[PDB]
Amino acid sequence: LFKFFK
Amino acid sequence: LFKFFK
Amino acid sequence: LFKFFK
Amino acid sequence: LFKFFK
Amino acid sequence: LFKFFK
Amino acid sequence: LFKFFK
Amino acid sequence: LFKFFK
Amino acid sequence: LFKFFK
Amino acid sequence: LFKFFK
Amino acid sequence: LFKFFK
Amino acid sequence: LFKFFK
Amino acid sequence: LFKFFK
Amino acid sequence: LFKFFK
Amino acid sequence: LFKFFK
Amino acid sequence: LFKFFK
Amino acid sequence: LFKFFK
Amino acid sequence: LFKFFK
Amino acid sequence: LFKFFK
Amino acid sequence: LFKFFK
Amino acid sequence: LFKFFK
Amino acid sequence: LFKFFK
Amino acid sequence: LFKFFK
Amino acid sequence: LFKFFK
Amino acid sequence: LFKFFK
Amino acid sequence: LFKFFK
Amino acid sequence: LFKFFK
Amino acid sequence: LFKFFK
Amino acid sequence: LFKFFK
Amino acid sequence: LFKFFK
Amino acid sequence: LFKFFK
Amino acid sequence: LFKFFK
Amino acid sequence: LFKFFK
Amino acid sequence: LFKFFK
Amino acid sequence: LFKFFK
Amino acid sequence: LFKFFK
Amino acid sequence: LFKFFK
Amino acid sequence: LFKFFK
Amino acid sequence: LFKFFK
Amino acid sequence: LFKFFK
Amino acid sequence: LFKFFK
Amino acid sequence: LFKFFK
Amino acid sequence: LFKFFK
Amino acid sequence: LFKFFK
Amino acid sequence: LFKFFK
Amino acid sequence: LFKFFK
Amino acid sequence: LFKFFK
Amino acid sequence: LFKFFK
Amino acid sequence: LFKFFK
Amino acid sequence: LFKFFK
Amino acid sequence: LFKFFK
Amino acid sequence: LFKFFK
Amino acid sequence: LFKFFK
Amino acid sequence: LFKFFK
Amino acid sequence: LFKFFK
Ligand SMILES: [Cl-]
Ligand SMILES: [Cl-]
Ligand SMILES: [Cl-]
Ligand SMILES: [Cl-]
Ligand SMILES: [Cl-]
Ligand SMILES: [Cl-]
Ligand SMILES: [Cl-]
Ligand SMILES: [Cl-]
Ligand SMILES: [Cl-]
Ligand SMILES: [Cl-]
Ligand SMILES: [Cl-]
Ligand SMILES: [Cl-]
Ligand SMILES: [Cl-]
Ligand SMILES: [Cl-]
Ligand SMILES: [Cl-]
Ligand SMILES: [Cl-]
Ligand SMILES: [Cl-]
Ligand SMILES: [Cl-]
Ligand SMILES: [Cl-]
Ligand SMILES: [Cl-]
Ligand SMILES: [Cl-]
Ligand SMILES: [Cl-]
Ligand SMILES: [Cl-]
Ligand SMILES: [Cl-]
Ligand SMILES: [Cl-]
Ligand SMILES: [Cl-]
Ligand SMILES: [Cl-]
Ligand SMILES: [Cl-]
Ligand SMILES: [Cl-]
Ligand SMILES: [Cl-]
Ligand SMILES: [Cl-]
Ligand SMILES: [Cl-]
Ligand SMILES: [Cl-]
Ligand SMILES: [Cl-]
Ligand SMILES: [Cl-]
Ligand SMILES: [Cl-]
Ligand SMILES: [Cl-]
Ligand SMILES: [Cl-]
Ligand SMILES: [Cl-]
Ligand SMILES: [Cl-]
Ligand SMILES: [Cl-]
Ligand SMILES: [Cl-]
Ligand SMILES: [Cl-]
Ligand SMILES: [Cl-]
Ligand SMILES: [Cl-]
Ligand SMILES: [Cl-]
Ligand SMILES: [Cl-]
Ligand SMILES: [Cl-]
Ligand SMILES: [Cl-]
Ligand SMILES: [Cl-]
Ligand SMILES: [Cl-]
Ligand SMILES: [Cl-]
Ligand SMILES: [Cl-]
Repeated sequence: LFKFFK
Repeated sequence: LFKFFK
Repeated sequence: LFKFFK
Repeated sequence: LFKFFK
Repeated sequence: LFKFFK
Repeated sequence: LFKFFK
Repeated sequence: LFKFFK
Repeated sequence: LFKFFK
Repeated sequence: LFKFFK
Repeated sequence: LFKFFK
Repeated sequence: LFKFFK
Repeated sequence: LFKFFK
Repeated sequence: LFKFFK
Repeated sequence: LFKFFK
Repeated sequence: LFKFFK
Repeated sequence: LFKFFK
Repeated sequence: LFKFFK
Repeated sequence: LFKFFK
Repeated sequence: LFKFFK
Repeated sequence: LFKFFK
Repeated sequence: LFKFFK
Repeated sequence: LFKFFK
Repeated sequence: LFKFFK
Repeated sequence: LFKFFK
Repeated sequence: LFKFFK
Repeated sequence: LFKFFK
Repeated sequence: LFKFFK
Repeated sequence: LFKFFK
Repeated sequence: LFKFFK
Repeated sequence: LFKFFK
Repeated sequence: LFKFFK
Repeated sequence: LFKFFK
Repeated sequence: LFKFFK
Repeated sequence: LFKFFK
Repeated sequence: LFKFFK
Repeated sequence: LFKFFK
Repeated sequence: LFKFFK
Repeated sequence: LFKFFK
Repeated sequence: LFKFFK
Repeated sequence: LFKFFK
Repeated sequence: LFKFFK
Repeated sequence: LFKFFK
Repeated sequence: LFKFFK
Repeated sequence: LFKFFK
Repeated sequence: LFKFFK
Repeated sequence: LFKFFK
Repeated sequence: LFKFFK
Repeated sequence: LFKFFK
Repeated sequence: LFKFFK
Repeated sequence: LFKFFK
Repeated sequence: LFKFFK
Repeated sequence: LFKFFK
Repeated sequence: LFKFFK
Repeated sequence: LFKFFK
């Protein structure tokens, strides 16, 4: 799993 | 699964 | 499945 | 597990 | 385990 | 175990 | 065990 | 055991 | 045992 | 109820 | 009820 | 209830 | 209750 | 209760 | 109760 | 009770 | 009770 | 009771 | 009075 | 009075 | 009065 | 009066 | 009166 | 009156 | 009156 | 009156 | 009156 | 003079 | 003079 | 003169 | 003159 | 003149 | 003249 | 003139 | 003139 | 003139 | 030369 | 030359 | 030359 | 030359 | 030459 | 030459 | 030459 | 030459 | 030459 | 190949 | 290859 | 390779 | 290799 | 190799 | 090798 | 080798 | 070898 | 060898 948030 | 949101 | 929305 | 936050 | 905080 | 604090 | 404090 | 204090 | 105090 | 707006 | 507007 | 706003 | 704001 | 602020 | 501030 | 301040 | 100050 | 001061 | 424009 | 603009 | 701007 | 700014 | 700034 | 600054 | 400074 | 300085 | 200095 | 464009 | 742009 | 930009 | 920037 | 910077 | 810096 | 430094 | 240093 | 040193 | 696009 | 993009 | 970006 | 970045 | 960084 | 660092 | 360090 | 150290 | 030490 | 979409 | 997205 | 993201 | 992050 | 972090 | 930390 | 610590 | 401590 | 202590 990969999550990216900005 | 891939999701992209902006 | 592919969905694109703008 | 890797988490990065700034 | 490694944790870094600043 | 290693801990560093400043 | 090693501890350093200043 | 070694202790140093100043 | 060694102790030093000043 | 569901509402979506953009 | 369903409404769609664009 | 769920609300999302950006 | 959960609230998230950025 | 949990609150986080930065 | 736990509080952390920096 | 525990308090830490620096 | 324990207090430490420097 | 124990007190230490320097 | 109601006005709607898009 | 209510006004909404996006 | 309420105003919201983003 | 309440004002919030970020 | 309450003011908060960061 | 209370003021806090860091 | 109470003042604290570090 | 109480004053403390270090 | 009490004064302490070191 | 008034001009409006969208 | 007034100008508005988004 | 007033200017606002975001 | 007033200027505000963030 | 007043200037504030952070 | 007043200047404050931290 | 007053100057304070720490 | 007053000067204080520690 | 007064001078104090330790 | 002038070009405008939206 | 002038270019503007948003 | 002038360039502005946000 | 002038450059500004934040 | 002048450089400022924070 | 002048340099300032904190 | 002048140097200051703390 | 002048040097000061504490 | 002058030297002072304590 | 060139593609443009808005 | 060049890609641009906003 | 060059990548730019904001 | 050069990487810049803020 | 050069690394800079703040 | 050079390392600097504060 | 040179090391400096305060 | 040189060592200095205070 | 030289040693100095106070
Ligand atoms: Cl990515
Ligand atoms: Cl993509
Ligand atoms: Cl597509
Ligand atoms: Cl990373
Ligand atoms: Cl690291
Ligand atoms: Cl380390
Ligand atoms: Cl060490
Ligand atoms: Cl030692
Ligand atoms: Cl010894
Ligand atoms: Cl939907
Ligand atoms: Cl969602
Ligand atoms: Cl979330
Ligand atoms: Cl969290
Ligand atoms: Cl924690
Ligand atoms: Cl702790
Ligand atoms: Cl302790
Ligand atoms: Cl002890
Ligand atoms: Cl309608
Ligand atoms: Cl509405
Ligand atoms: Cl709202
Ligand atoms: Cl709010
Ligand atoms: Cl608050
Ligand atoms: Cl508080
Ligand atoms: Cl306190
Ligand atoms: Cl006290
Ligand atoms: Cl006492
Ligand atoms: Cl109109
Ligand atoms: Cl308007
Ligand atoms: Cl406005
Ligand atoms: Cl304002
Ligand atoms: Cl202010
Ligand atoms: Cl102030
Ligand atoms: Cl003061
Ligand atoms: Cl004083
Ligand atoms: Cl005195
Ligand atoms: Cl035009
Ligand atoms: Cl323009
Ligand atoms: Cl401009
Ligand atoms: Cl500027
Ligand atoms: Cl400046
Ligand atoms: Cl300066
Ligand atoms: Cl100085
Ligand atoms: Cl001096
Ligand atoms: Cl002297
Ligand atoms: Cl084109
Ligand atoms: Cl382009
Ligand atoms: Cl670029
Ligand atoms: Cl760069
Ligand atoms: Cl650099
Ligand atoms: Cl350096
Ligand atoms: Cl040095
Ligand atoms: Cl030396
Ligand atoms: Cl000597």
